[PDB]
Amino acid sequence: TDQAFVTLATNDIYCQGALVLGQSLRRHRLTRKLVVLITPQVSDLLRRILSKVFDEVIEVNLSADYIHLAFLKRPELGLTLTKLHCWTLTHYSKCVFLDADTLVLSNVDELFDRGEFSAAPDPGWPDCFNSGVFVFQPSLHTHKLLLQHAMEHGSFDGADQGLLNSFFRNWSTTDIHKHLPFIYNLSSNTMYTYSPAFKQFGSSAKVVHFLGSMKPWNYKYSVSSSQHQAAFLHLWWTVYQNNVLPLYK
Amino acid sequence: TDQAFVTLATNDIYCQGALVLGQSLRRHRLTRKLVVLITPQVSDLLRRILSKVFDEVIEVNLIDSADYIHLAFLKRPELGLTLTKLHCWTLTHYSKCVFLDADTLVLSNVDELFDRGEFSAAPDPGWPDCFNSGVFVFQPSLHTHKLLLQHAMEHGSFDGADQGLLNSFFRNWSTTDIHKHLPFIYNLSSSPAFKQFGSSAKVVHFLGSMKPWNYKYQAAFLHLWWTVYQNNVLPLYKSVQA
Amino acid sequence: TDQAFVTLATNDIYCQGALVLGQSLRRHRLTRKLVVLITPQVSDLLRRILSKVFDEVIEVNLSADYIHLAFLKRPELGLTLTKLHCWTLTHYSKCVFLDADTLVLSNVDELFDRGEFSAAPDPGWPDCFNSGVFVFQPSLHTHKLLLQHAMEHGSFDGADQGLLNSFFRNWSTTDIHKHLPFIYNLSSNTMYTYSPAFKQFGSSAKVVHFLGSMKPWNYKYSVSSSQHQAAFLHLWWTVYQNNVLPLYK
Amino acid sequence: TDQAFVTLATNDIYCQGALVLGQSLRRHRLTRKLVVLITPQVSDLLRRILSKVFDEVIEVNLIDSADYIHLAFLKRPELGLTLTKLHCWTLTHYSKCVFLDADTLVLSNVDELFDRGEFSAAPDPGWPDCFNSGVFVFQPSLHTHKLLLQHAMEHGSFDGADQGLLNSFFRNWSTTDIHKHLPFIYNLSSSPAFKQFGSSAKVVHFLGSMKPWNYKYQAAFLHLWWTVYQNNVLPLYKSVQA
Ligand SMILES: [Mg+2]
Ligand SMILES: [Mg+2]
Ligand SMILES: [Mg+2]
Ligand SMILES: [Mg+2]
Repeated sequence: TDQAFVTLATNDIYCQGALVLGQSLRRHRLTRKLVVLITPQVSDLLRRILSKVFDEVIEVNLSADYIHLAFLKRPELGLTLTKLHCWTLTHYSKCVFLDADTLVLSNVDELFDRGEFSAAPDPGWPDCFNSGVFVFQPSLHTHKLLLQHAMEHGSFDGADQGLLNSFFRNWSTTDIHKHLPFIYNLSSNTMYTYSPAFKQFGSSAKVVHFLGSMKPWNYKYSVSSSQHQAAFLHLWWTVYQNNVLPLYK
Repeated sequence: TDQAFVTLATNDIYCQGALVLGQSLRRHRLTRKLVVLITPQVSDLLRRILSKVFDEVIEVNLIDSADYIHLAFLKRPELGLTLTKLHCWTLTHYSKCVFLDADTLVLSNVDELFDRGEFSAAPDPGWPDCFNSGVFVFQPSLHTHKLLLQHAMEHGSFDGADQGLLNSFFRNWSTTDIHKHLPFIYNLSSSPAFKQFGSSAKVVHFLGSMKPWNYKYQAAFLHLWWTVYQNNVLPLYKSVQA
Repeated sequence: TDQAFVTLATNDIYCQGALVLGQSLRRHRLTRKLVVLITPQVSDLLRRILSKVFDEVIEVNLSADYIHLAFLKRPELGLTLTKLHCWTLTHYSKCVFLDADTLVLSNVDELFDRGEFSAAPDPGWPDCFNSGVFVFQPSLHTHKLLLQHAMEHGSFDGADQGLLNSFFRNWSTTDIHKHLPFIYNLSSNTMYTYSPAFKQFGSSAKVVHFLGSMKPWNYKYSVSSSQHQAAFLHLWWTVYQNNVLPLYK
Repeated sequence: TDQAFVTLATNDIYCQGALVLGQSLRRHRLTRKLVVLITPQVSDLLRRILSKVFDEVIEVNLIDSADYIHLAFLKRPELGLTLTKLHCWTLTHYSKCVFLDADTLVLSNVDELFDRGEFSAAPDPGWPDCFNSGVFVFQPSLHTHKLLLQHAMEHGSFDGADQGLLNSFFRNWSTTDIHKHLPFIYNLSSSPAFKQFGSSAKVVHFLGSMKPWNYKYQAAFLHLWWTVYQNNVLPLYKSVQA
């Protein structure tokens, strides 16, 4: 197929997220390619392990002048621009990007029925999308425009979510079909309290997104944590213990 | 015109909210009628005060209503105030209305909301595939009202309030028509996003059980609320009380 | 019948509570007598109105030496001792006391199947009962013992709940049949937040108890109030507007 | 004897709670075995540390269990940790156990809890016709365990956690046998009542998502927790890490 799931691991620790994400996709009847972007900081060891899960392991480094300039002008956007490398994967016609701190709970192949740029609303400011999960179409032209926009204006939150919301500015007003249902990117903040909405709709979750400074891998050898958050932490570790830990050996 | 802003005051205390809301509407190029729905326990004094702001002060008595309304209240007593709010759909001398809860504040003219069709509302920041029911555009109709009450009798509300019930009834809001998604600035329930877009706020919604009238005179929006209360609401109390 | 519901109104304002309580009982198929205790501070006007609702309107004043001594020794317990006058109503064999800030949502005649001393648990410290609703048996001997206990030791909360829990000290350990289900005395604090328990069980409420400094009658010509609390406030005012307000005229 | 205290550590962080709990039990005339249930993600290092406190360190792997357990987890994935806690009923080499959550602290010997029969628990301060599931007396049995899991598959939990499920299963707790109501001092979830009876507290339960190990070293009970942590838990980390 000419379609893929894409994620990003910027260091050996974050590879744990990518590996769990990757295996969660394989558990639920994988029909697409799996791609992981990495930085030069990812060790040869983790590369061999990643290769047991991902069809492609692609190191992002420095490349054309238009890329160099953005990177050198705005060092703070180094990881953002690394993520945007996903738009250069032009051997795929359509991709779903998933951040390495997400977990797939069910087959989500229906996401490929969506067109660029499709994303779920972000809690807190719901007229912005969360950039942890989105459907895009690789294009060198789009990549150039994104980087020119990054170079020219930067990001209003210093991260990829601000840059992407700024570029795909009409997301909240144009076409409802590019609004992914919230269950395709369910923030782990939403389940800190057992709210009526979460009780009513939470069970239909297809992808969970672990936010906060405390990632799932930080719980294994001081920020508050919920029982219902803990539940999803346990699902993450179930995939890790059963589908990832064996790979390391 | 045949269009109106509509709010609800459920007792004399919450009238403080309705009055501030109403005055904030009158402040910014008033072109529509203003309506406040009230419960029977809203006192005569505050009816007189409300009358200085609102074009219609309409008492909703669920016991003295049509049988289907009376019955809905007896079967779902806990939804009495939700049913009182839903009474807005009985106002069929208006063709289209904008409902604003008494804990909202209008920062500028929002007459363009009447361009929207039923059912239009803004996303809720907690679970954004639900809309927040503090602000919406609707079209009065006895038929819709009856369908709403039938839904309430059969299913109640998953949050025990009007927002659960309205989301359950209008359950295709998050998937159907982007033009029925109000921008968040029309129901701004108050991050990097806030500093970026917060300034363009047109209607703020004070969420939580701690309402502006519970304090004794973020903090920016609260100051705007009290400014209107002191200047445009408190005098009404005094002049009617003389 | 030789059984009655009993409440207490210590001033004209609290009579509003007693009148709503009284009418709520009459709405739901009244089979027992209704009694209201009052103080000398209740006006002739409110007495005539109370008489339209209650079978007995009984003024509590100063009486035997054992009563006088308690009252004069501990002026802070004046209202507590006024409430305890309910135990002198020996022309009834069994009574249900209901505080004037409660509201009956359904016929509760089954409470008379209970024996003294039956009460519902108090939230916060559930090994104490809430004294807003209880089943007791009038007795001059019991009244003497209560007042002697009041005179000797007072109340650990300065109110009737501390005195009564102290006297009926074994409530939490002796016999489950004297534990009234929580729905016979549902605190309005419990519904400040939409807790899972309240969602699950709240609908079966038979008697609601309005606590906090802000009584229902304080809302009509600055403390936080909940939507679900508001719901019960509205039920109180429904009884008031329909069944009490006409009486005043 | 054939009796045990039982707790549950679901990850290395929450192990801090289990260790403090365990040490507080060892402090006050220890007469029973101590057991900690753990999830597979509890690290080897912390298993070694737990082994210095608990007589049994038992890993619960829902995927590698009997089919009815595996299936319950797949049908109710959100109840994974609840099912892990409910695994305490599989410990049939004990005839009776006392379960204590890892966010409790024992202030003195509570061996008299083993006089209680299944199912014994203290009232919950929020809705007191429900018991709080942080402390209870039970009797291990594969039969009860299967009934519990069948209940979980069919009904889930109304609060998404073990307390909803246990109250639904043992739903006659509030009406049946006063001797199965533990006094509140055996699960003191921390008023005039508190000052009066609070001093006799035997087991305190730190409710809320903010646990003792989330702070950086009322306030009285928290001091008691940290005292045990500093003196009796922290050294275990160091000695095993050498
Ligand atoms: Mg992320
Ligand atoms: Mg509101
Ligand atoms: Mg009271
Ligand atoms: Mg707990």
